[PDB]
Amino acid sequence: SDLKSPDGNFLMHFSLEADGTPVYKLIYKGKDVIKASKLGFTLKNDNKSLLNDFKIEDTKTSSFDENWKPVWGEVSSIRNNYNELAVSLSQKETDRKMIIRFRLFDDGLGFRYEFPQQNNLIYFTIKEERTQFAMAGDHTAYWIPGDYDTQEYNYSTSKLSEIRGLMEKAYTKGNASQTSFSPTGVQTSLMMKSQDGLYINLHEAALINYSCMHLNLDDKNFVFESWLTPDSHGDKGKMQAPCKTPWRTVIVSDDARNILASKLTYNLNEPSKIQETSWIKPTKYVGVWWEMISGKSTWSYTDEFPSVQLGVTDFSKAKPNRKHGATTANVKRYIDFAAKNGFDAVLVEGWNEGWEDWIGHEKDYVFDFVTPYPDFDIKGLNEYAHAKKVKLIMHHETSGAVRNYERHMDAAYKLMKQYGYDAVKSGYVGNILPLGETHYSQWTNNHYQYAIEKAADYQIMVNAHEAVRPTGIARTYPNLIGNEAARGTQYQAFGNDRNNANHVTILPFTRLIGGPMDYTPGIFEMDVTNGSHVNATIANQLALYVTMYSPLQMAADFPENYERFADAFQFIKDVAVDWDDSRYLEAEPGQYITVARKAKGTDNWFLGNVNGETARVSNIDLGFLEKGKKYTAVIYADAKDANYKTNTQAYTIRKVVVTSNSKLSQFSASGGGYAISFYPVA
Amino acid sequence: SDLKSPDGNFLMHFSLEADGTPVYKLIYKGKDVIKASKLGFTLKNDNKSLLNDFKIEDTKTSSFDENWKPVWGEVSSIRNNYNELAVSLSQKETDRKMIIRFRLFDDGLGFRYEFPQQNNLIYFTIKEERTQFAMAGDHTAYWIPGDYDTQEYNYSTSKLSEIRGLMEKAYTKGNASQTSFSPTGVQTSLMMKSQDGLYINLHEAALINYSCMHLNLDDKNFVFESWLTPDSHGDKGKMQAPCKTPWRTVIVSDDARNILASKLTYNLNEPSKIQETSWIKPTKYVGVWWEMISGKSTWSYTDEFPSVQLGVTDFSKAKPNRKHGATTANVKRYIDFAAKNGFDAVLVEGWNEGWEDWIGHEKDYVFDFVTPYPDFDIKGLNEYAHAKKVKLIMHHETSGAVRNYERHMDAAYKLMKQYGYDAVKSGYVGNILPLGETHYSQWTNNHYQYAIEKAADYQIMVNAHEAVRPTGIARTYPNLIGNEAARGTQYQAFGNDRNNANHVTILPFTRLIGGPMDYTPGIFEMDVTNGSHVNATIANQLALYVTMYSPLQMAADFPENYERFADAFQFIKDVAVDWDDSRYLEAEPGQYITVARKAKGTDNWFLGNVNGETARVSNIDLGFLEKGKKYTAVIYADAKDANYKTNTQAYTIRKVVVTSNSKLSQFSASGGGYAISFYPVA
Ligand SMILES: OC[C@H]1O[C@H](OC[C@H]2O[C@H](O[C@H]3[C@H](O)[C@@H](O)[C@H](O)O[C@@H]3CO)[C@H](O)[C@@H](O)[C@@H]2O)[C@H](O)[C@@H](O)[C@@H]1O
Ligand SMILES: OC[C@H]1O[C@H](OC[C@H]2O[C@H](O[C@H]3[C@H](O)[C@@H](O)[C@H](O)O[C@@H]3CO)[C@H](O)[C@@H](O)[C@@H]2O)[C@H](O)[C@@H](O)[C@@H]1O
Ligand SMILES: [Ca+2]
Ligand SMILES: [Ca+2]
Ligand SMILES: [Mg+2]
Repeated sequence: SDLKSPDGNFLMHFSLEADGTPVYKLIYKGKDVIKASKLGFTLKNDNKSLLNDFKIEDTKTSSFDENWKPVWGEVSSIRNNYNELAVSLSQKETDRKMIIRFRLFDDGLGFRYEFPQQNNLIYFTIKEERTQFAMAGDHTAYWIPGDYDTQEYNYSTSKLSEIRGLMEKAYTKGNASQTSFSPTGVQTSLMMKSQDGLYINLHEAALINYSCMHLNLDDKNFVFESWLTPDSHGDKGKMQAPCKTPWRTVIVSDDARNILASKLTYNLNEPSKIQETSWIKPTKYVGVWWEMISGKSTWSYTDEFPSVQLGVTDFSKAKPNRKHGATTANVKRYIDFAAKNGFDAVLVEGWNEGWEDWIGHEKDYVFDFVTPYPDFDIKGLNEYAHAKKVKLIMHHETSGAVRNYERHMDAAYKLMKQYGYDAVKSGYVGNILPLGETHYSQWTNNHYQYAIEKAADYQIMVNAHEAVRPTGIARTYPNLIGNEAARGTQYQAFGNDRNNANHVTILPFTRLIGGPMDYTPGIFEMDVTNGSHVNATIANQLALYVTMYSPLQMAADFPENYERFADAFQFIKDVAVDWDDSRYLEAEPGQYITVARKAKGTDNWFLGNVNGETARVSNIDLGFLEKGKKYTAVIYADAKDANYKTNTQAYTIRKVVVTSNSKLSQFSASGGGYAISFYPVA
Repeated sequence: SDLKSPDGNFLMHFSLEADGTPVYKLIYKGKDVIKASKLGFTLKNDNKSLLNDFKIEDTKTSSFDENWKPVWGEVSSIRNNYNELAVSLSQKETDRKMIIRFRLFDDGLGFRYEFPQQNNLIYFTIKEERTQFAMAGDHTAYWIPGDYDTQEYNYSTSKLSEIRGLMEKAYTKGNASQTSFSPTGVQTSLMMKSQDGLYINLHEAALINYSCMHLNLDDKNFVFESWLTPDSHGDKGKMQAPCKTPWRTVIVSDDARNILASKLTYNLNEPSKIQETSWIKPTKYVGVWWEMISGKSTWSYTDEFPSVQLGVTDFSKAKPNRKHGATTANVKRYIDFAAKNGFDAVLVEGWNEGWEDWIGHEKDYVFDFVTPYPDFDIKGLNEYAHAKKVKLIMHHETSGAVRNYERHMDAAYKLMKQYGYDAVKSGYVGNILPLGETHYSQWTNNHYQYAIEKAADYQIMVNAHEAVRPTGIARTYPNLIGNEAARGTQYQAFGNDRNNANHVTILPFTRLIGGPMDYTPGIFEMDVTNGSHVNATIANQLALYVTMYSPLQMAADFPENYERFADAFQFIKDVAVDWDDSRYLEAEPGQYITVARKAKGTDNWFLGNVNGETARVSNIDLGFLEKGKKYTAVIYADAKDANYKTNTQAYTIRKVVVTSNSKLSQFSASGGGYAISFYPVA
C-alpha cells in the first residue's frame, strides 16, 4: 500500500479504483506532486488489455543501500539508497500477472512493470502504454516537441496550458528526419517548476528492449500520459513474458540544484557488465569538424559525379573538389595542435568514401566504414598521432542505413583496433531505412544497444549522434561515453535562431538526465564562415567544460581561433574531464547554473557558471575548498559590456588567492558565464 | 528496329507509339507470340513517369557465341548464342535516359532496362513496373497464385479466361506467411501452351538489387503486366542510376522438350565470380528431417515451458520431451546409413537451442545458430561423421528474423568451418521481421543475395527454403546449390490435398526455370505418422532423381523404410547427381516428362519418367546411348495395378541388355513413373 523515501520526505500511495484500475500518487513534504495517476497497457488484438480488473495478489517491501564507483562521473562514489514496494497484480477473467515495482529514493520515485513467466500471457504486443502523471497544477515546463526522429529543438519555457498554443512555433522544420505525433506531445526528460516552488522531472531509466517514452499532455486536467514510439509497423512493443519495462522516474526537490546532483537514473540501471574498465578513458579532443559544420569545408572529396557507388566510383581518379576537410595535411595540423595543448584525441569526419551522398538520399549502401578517401593516409596519420601520444576518434556516420552499418560493423571495429582507434562517434542522420522505421522505436533502440555491446567486446567507446536520448545505460555499459541526442553547438552554425541564449541552462535539467552529451563547446569565433552567429560569450564557452558534464569534451573551434585568444584558452587546456566530487552552487532552469568539481586524483577544482537571457550577479560560497589551504583562483569572466549578440569576445582574467572561507561575486552577461581554476598554493 | 534469333525463327519488332510509348512484339515461325506490348515504369512522386514521350536516340546491334563450363549442371558445356539490340531512349521535358537491351536466342527473348549515368535522374523510386506481355489468345496456363511471401501452392491448369474463376480455390490458406495481391495475379516462372501448339514461358533472370516480378493478367485482352513485390513501405524499387533491371524472358518452342533443355536463363546471368570451384560439391544426402515434417518427432527439445529465451532458459536442466529428433543416438543412425550406402551427407534440423518457439511467434532473437541442444554432441557427431567419410549439412532456420540471422551469420559460418560443415540449408518461415516486410521485396532479396556472397567467401554452399524463387544467379554464384521456393515433398505430409499427382510434371516447366529445387524425393512409405498420404508411387519417387534436376538430392525417408525395400533403393544409391549430358525424350506440362542423363565423368546413364493423372504407356527412343555398345539396363517400374492413391508400393525390377537400336516401352501409373540405370557391359 504505502511507500516512503529513506528520509521520510516522500510518500507514494498505491491503490485500485473501484473498477480494478491501478493508480499511484506521490506526495513530497505533504504536498501533492503526482496526483492519482493510472497505470497499465492497451494491448493490440486482445480480448481485454491491461487497464483494469486487477486485484492485489501480494506485496513485498524491502530496502537497499550500497555505494558503487562509476568508471567516470561527477563523483568517485555514488549512493544507491531506496525503499522498494513490489505489488503483484492478478487480472480477473485472464488470471494474468503483472508486478509493479516502485523504488522511492530521497531524490524521488521510480517504477516499472514486470510480467513474470505465466501461462496466459506469452507473446503480446503493446498498442499503448497507459502510464500517467497527473500534475497538481498549471506548472511551468521546459520542453521540446514530441518527436519519433529528432530531439534537435530549442526548448520552450511555458505553462502547461500554453503548450498547445506554442506547438506551431516550437516545432521547427528543415530537419532531415523529424516526425510529430500530437499538438500537446513533448519529450522526456521533461523539466517542470510548480507555482509553489517544486522542481519536478519526468523521465525513464534503463531503456532496453522497449520503445522510447514520450509524454502526451491532456491540457485540460494536466495529466501527462506515456506515449511510446511506433515502429515500422505502427507497434509500440513486441513483448515476450517474462519481460519488464524501463523505469519511469519522477525526480523532485524544492531546491533546483538537487535535480542536477541526482543519480537516481543511473541508480535504476543494472551494475557495470564490463569487468575490466581501465581502457575506458575520459577524453578531451579537437577535430576536423566545425570546418564542415560552419561552411568552410566539405565532407565530400569530389563533385565530379551525380551520385557515387562504392566499389564502382574510382575516387583515386576523380577530380578533387579542393574543399575537402579531412586531408592528411589538415588532419596533421589538428594533431600538432592537440599534442601541443595536452589534448587526448582528434575527431576526423569525412575520412571515408561515400560522403558525396551522405544526406537526404535515403541510400542503403552509403558507406563501407573502412575505405579512406585518396587524400587521407589512414596509416600515416594514425602512426603520426600515436607518435605524438594522441589518438584519432573514428567517425561512423550511418545516414540512417542501420542494416548497412550492422553488416559492416565487425570489419569497421576491427579496422579501429588495427590502427589504435579506441573510440567511435556514430551517426544516424536522415530517415531510418527502410523508410517507415523511426529513430526511437524498440527496433531501432535495439540497434543502438547492439552497437554499444559489440563495441564493448572490442574495447571500444561509443558516442552516438541522433540516437535515442540516454536513460542511464552507461552504468551498465560505461563505454557509452556520449550521445548528442539533443540540440548541440552545431545548431549555432545553422542560422535561423541557432541556440537560445539560455539553452545550456536547460539541457542539464532535461537531456543530461540519463547521461552525458557531446555538446562540442569551446567556440571563440562566434561569427562563422557561412554567416551564422553563435549565441554565446567566450566566458560562456569556457564554463561549459564544467556546466555541461561529459567524460567527452570537445574544443570545437579551429586552432587559429584558439591562437587568437591564447590567454582564455588556458582554461580549456587546464580543465579536467573526470571528477571525484561535484557541487552545484546555483541553479534555476532556463536562467543559470553554477557548479564546482574536483579533478579526479587531484586537489584542483574547476568551476563554471552559465547564464541566460538576463544579465546577473552570481554569489557563491567557496567552502567546498579544503579547510586550511590557500588556493590560486584564476577567474575567466565576461567583461561588463559583454553580450552574446554583439560583443561576444570581451572577457577578463584575474588572479586572486582564496581559502575555504572566501565568498565570490561575479557578473555574468546575457548568454555569458564564468570559469575558475583553483590550484592549491605551493 | 528489328531483331532476329541466330536461326531465323524469331523476329522481335521494337517501336514507339505516336505518344512516345515504347513497345515490342515477338514472332516465332511467323506466329505472334508476344503481341504489341508496352514497356516502362510508373515512378513514385513523379508527374510524368517513364511511360511515354520518348524518342530513339541510338540503336546498337551485336552478336555473341561462346560456350562456358558450369560447375554443376545438366551438361558439361553450355552454349551462349544471341543477337543483341540496344535501344537508347531520351524522354522529352525530363532529358531522362533509358536503354532497353534485347537479346534474342534460338530458345527465345530476353530484355531489360538500363539507366546510364545521367544528369536528371539519380535516386528514384519505382511505384510499378509497366512491362507487358500481350498473349495472342486464351492460352492454357500452368500457374500458382501471385504472392509476396510463399510459392508453396499446387499448380492449376486452366485457360487464361478461367483464372479469375479459379483464384478463390487455388489460393489455399493455412500458411505461416502468405499475401495475395490480385484476383488475376500469378507467379513466374509461368508456363503456357497456345491452342495452336506453342509452349510459352514467361520469367525473369538475374534478380538482383530489385523486387521480384509477378504477373497480373488483364483477362479481357489477355495481357500480362509486370507486378513487383512491395517492400515494408509499399515501394517497388529504390533505384540509383546507373542501375539496371533483371532480364524479362519469353522462352518459346513448338516442342515442349526444348523449354526444359533451355539455358537461356543461366545465359542471361553474369559468369561465375567464384574463381576456384572444386569445393562446391553435388551432394546426395539423408537427414533427420522427415521425422519432424511427418509428425513423428519434434524439432524442439523440451515441452516444459510456455516460451523460451536464449541465454536465460537452461536447457541442460529442462525436462526432455523424448520426441526430439536431433539426438546424438538418432543422428548416428542416419550417419551409419549414409556411410553404408555411399551418401555424402546428413542434414540435421533441430540441433540448436530455440526450436520451442520457431513458428508463428514473430520472434526476433529466435536462434543463435551456434548453441547445440544438450542431447546433440556437435563435436562427437562431426568427428564421427568425418571418420565415416560423411559430412553434416548445417541447418539455419531464421523464422523470418533476418536482422537476427545477419548479426549471427559470421559466427555461424565460422562454426561451420570449425566442425567441417561445408553446406547450409537456410529457412525463412513466417512473416519477415519487422512485420510489414515481404519475402520477395528488393530489401529481402538483398538479404538472400548477401547470405550467398558471404557464404561464398567462407566456401560454403547454400540451399535456401522460403527464399525468392531462383532466376539463374547460380551461374554467377554456383555455391547456391538449391532453393525450395515452391511446393515441395513436405506438403505430401501436410494433409489437405498434399501435392497433385502431376505436380512434378509442372515444376520443371515453371519453378526449375532459374535453378534447381531441393524437392526432397525418395519416399517409400507414403502413409506417414500423422495420417497424411503422399500422392506418388515408389517408381515415381525413384524417377525424381532424374526428372527433378538438382546438384542436391535428398533421400527423404527413414533408413528403416529404405532397408525394407532394399531392392528398389538400389536406384537411389546408384544414381548420379551431376551430368555431362541430358536429353529430354518426352515432355508435356502437367502430363509427363521423360529424360535421360549421362553421369559426369562416366559412360553411365540414368533415365526417369514421371507421369500425371492419366496412366500411360511410354515409348522410349534409346538413341542417346553410344552406338554399337551393349548396356545392362535395370528398369524400376510401376506394377500394372500401381496407383498414387490406393497402391503406392507396387513396383517391379527387371534387368535387360540394350543397345542404341533398342526401343522399349513402359507403363506408368497414375502419379507414377519409372527409373532406369544404364551401365555399359564389361
Ligand atoms: O556525421 C556528420 C554530422 O552529422 C550530425 O549532424 C548532421 C545534421 O545535419 C542536418 O542538419 C541541418 C539542420 O537541421 C537544418 O536546420 C540546417 O538548416 O541545415 C543543416 C545541415 O544539413 C540534419 O537535418 C540533422 O538532423 C543532423 O543532425 C552530427 O550531429 C554532426 O556533429 C556531424 O558532424
Ligand atoms: O526449417 C523448418 C522447415 O521449414 C520449411 O518448411 C516449414 C513450413 O512450415 C509451415 O508449413 C505448414 C503448412 O503451411 C500447413 O499447410 C500445414 O498444415 O502445417 C505446416 C506446419 O504448420 C509453414 O506454414 C510454411 O510456410 C513453411 O514452408 C522447410 O521447407 C522445411 O524443409 C524445414 O524442415
Ligand atoms: Ca545532430
Ligand atoms: Ca517450406
Ligand atoms: Mg568579429
